[PDB]
Amino acid sequence: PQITLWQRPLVTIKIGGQLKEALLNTGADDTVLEEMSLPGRWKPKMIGGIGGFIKVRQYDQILIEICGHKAIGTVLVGPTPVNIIGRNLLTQIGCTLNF
Amino acid sequence: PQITLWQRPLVTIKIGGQLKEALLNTGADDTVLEEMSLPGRWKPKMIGGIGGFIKVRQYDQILIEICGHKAIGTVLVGPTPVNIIGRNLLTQIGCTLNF
Ligand SMILES: COc1ccc(S(=O)(=O)N(CC(C)C)C[C@@H](O)[C@H](Cc2ccccc2)NC(=O)O[C@H]2CCO[C@H]3OCC[C@H]32)cc1
Repeated sequence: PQITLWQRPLVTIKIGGQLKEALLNTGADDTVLEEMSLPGRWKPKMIGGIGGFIKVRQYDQILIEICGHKAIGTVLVGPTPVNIIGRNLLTQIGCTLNF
Repeated sequence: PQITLWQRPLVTIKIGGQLKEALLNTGADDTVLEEMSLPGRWKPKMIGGIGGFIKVRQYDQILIEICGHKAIGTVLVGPTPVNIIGRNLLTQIGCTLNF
């Protein structure tokens, strides 16, 4: 679909068997989800945003459905205030800022 | 134009007579620019992102040129790590997400 930006670009995602809402975020290199129960092994990572840094867990090769489009990639899990879908997954669903 | 997301969606802006680069940021409600010299009155504001909060100066009715598109609106100025163009200005230049 085409999505305009008068409101937050929120979409429905399915990940780890669970349904969540997340913001399509072109300003985010990586994908960051609030604390959730994911199955696999993870690695420590620290990521920086506008007000400082947070500790997250890095999960690779995670299947996520984003507004009906399947993608597999890295998902970071930790104390983000909002679920954000970053460019790493946006490119997979063919998302652009486009005409 | 169309912009894909394999790389950061950086564009050239002109504001306050100065040229800068900024990230087109669908995950940002507001526009936040790094410390710069901007004409006139402003108000204190506190904004939150991934790692906490920063203090910014809020300037209203500011003319900004974003990739050759003129817009007028609120620009926040403060210790953001990256110049970010948020939805407040993205809607003015007719910018959409598509996939
Ligand atoms: C390592 O991978 C990363 C590295 C960094 C990030 S990020 O989230 O911190 N960030 C990078 C940017 C600052 C360069 C993306 C950015 O879009 C961020 C995403 C976000 C975070 C928290 C709440 C809502 C939205 N937006 C942001 O901080 O917005 C501020 C400023 C603009 O106005 C408001 O809009 C809502 C909150 C407030 C993600 C993955």
